[PDB]
Amino acid sequence: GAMAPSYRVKRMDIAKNDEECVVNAANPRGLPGDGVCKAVYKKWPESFKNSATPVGTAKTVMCGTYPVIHAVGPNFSNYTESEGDRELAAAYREVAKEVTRLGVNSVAIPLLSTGVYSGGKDRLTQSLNHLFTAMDSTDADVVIYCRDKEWEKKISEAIQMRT
Ligand SMILES: [Cl-]
Ligand SMILES: [Cl-]
Ligand SMILES: [Cl-]
Repeated sequence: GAMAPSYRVKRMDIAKNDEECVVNAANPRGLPGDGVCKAVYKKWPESFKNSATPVGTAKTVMCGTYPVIHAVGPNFSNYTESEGDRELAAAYREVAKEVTRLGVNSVAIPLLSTGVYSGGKDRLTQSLNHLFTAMDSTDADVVIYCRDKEWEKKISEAIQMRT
C-alpha cells in the first residue's frame, strides 16, 4: 500500500502516466477504439491479447510486467440512465478488486463513460462519485487523468472538498 493513500488529478495523456498500472476505458470487444482506448493501444498493444470482457467488468492483461486493467463502462446511448448507472458503478468496483489483487502502490485512472460513451451528457460528477465509492477502501495512490481544463478544476475541487 501507499504510506498515506491519496487522490490526485492531472490533465495529460494517461499513456505518459507515472503510476504502477493503468486503467483502460475499454470497449467490450478489446478493439483499439478511439480516445483514451486508442492511446492505450498505441502504448501497450500487447495488453489487447484476449482483453474482450462484458460491460460492467474489468480484465487485466500484462504488457511485459506492467498491468493494463481494461474496464468496460456502459455506452449511455444504449443503456437506460438507471441500468447505465448500475453498470458504471460495477465497472469501478471490478477495477478496485483488480488493483487490490495486483498489489500495486499506485494506479492511473480515467473517468469511465464521460467521452463517446456519455450519450451526450456531462457525467463528471456521476463517474467521479462511482470512482470514489469503489477506490476509497483501497490503499493505492489514485491519479485521475483528464484532458479538459474546466474538468481538471472540478475534479481537483471535488478531491479537496473531502480534504
Ligand atoms: Cl500530453
Ligand atoms: Cl467514454
Ligand atoms: Cl476530460
